[PDB]
Order: sequence, then C-alpha cells, then structure tokens
Amino acid sequence: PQITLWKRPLVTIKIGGQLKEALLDTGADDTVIEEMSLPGRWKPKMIGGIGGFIKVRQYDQIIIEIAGHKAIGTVLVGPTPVNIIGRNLLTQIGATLNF
Amino acid sequence: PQITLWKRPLVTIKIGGQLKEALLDTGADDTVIEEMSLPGRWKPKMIGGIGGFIKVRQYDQIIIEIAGHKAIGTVLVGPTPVNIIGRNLLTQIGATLNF
Ligand SMILES: C=C(C)CNC(=O)[C@H]1N(C(=O)[C@@H](O)[C@H](Cc2ccccc2)NC(=O)COc2c(C)cc(N)cc2C)CSC1(C)C
Repeated sequence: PQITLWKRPLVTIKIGGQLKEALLDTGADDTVIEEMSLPGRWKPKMIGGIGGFIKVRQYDQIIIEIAGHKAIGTVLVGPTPVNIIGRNLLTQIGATLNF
Repeated sequence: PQITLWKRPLVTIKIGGQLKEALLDTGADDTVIEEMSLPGRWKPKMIGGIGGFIKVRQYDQIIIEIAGHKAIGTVLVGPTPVNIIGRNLLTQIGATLNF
C-alpha cells in the first residue's frame, strides 16, 4: 500500500503465533516488541534513543508477517513503550520513503 | 526521491542558514533537533522515546529545508541523540511509506 503520515503508521503484525499492532518506524535500526515469548536462543542487547537505553533480548531468524508481507530477521523483545518495526524488517517487505 | 531503508535515511536539512544532518523518522510524531539557537518564544513539551522522556523547547513556524524541500513548522530543541525529522514535517514535504 501507500501509507500517508498524517497519523502514526500502525499496522497489524503476526509474530510468534500472536497478532500485535506495530509502528512502521524508519528511525529504528532494529525491530523491538513488548514482552512475549519467542523460540530459540537469545542474547542480551542495549538499545538507545530519546530518554536513553533499555535492555532487550535479541532473537534471530524470527518470521514475521507485517501487513500481510512475510519476512525473517532479528526481533528484540523488552520494555519498549510501542511495538516498532525497524529497518531490518522494513527492507524485507519492500518499504521505501517517497516524496 | 525514493529512499530505501538498507541504510539510515539521513538527509541534509537547512535551519537558521546552517546545514545539518537529520534522520527521516516515521516513528516520530514531531521533529527534534539537537541544541541550537532559534528565534522567538518557546513553549515546554515532554516527549517519550525508547528510554523514557526528555524535556524540549517547542518553537513554532520555523523555516526549515529538508532534502531541498521547503517546510515551515514546529521544531523541538533538546537532548535528542540525533536530529529527527518527524511526521509533522514529513507530511509538509509530501512523504509517504510505500510497499
Ligand atoms: C530500536 C530503536 C527503536 C531505537 N531507536 C530509536 O529510538 C530511534 N528513534 C526512533 O526510532 C523514533 O521513531 C522513536 C520511536 C518510538 C516511539 C514511541 C516510543 C518509543 C520510541 N520516537 C521517539 O523517540 C519520539 O517520537 C515522538 C513521539 C512518539 C511523540 C511525540 N509527540 C514526539 C516525538 C518526537 C528516535 S531516537 C533514534 C535512535 C533515531
């Protein structure tokens, strides 16, 4: 689709067998989701931005469906205020910024 | 242009006659720039990011160029980690997300 930016660009995602709402975020390098279970091994990571850093769990090779488009990549899980789809998965669904 | 997301979507902006680097950030409602001098009166705002909240100074009706595109709108100034062009100005330059 073409998504305008008058309001937050929220979409439905399917991850880990669950439906969530998430923000398409070109400012985020990484994808970070509120607390949930995911399969496989993980390792701790710190991610930062406005207000500083939070500690998350990094899971690799996670699938995911974003607004009906599948992909695979790293998903960070932790105390994010907002579920965020970052560039690592936006590329895979073919998302670009156009003006 | 069409900006892909394999790298950070960094552009040059012009504000106060000076060129700066900034990030096109669909996850940001507002535009936040590092400490600088802007004319006029300001109002207080708090904004929440990944790590918590910061206090910023809100300046309205500021002339700003984004990747050569002229905008006039609200600019927040404060301890952001990078200069962020948020949706308030992305809409002025006609930006959309597309996939
Ligand atoms: C993996 C990450 C999300 C870490 N990256 C980052 O945090 C990067 N940023 C991003 O990815 C930004 O899009 C974030 C996303 C976000 C939204 C709501 C809660 C938390 C975080 N937005 C913000 O930090 C603040 O955005 C605003 C919001 C959400 C509301 C208002 N009113 C004003 C602003 C500026 C801004 S700083 C950055 C490093 C460029």
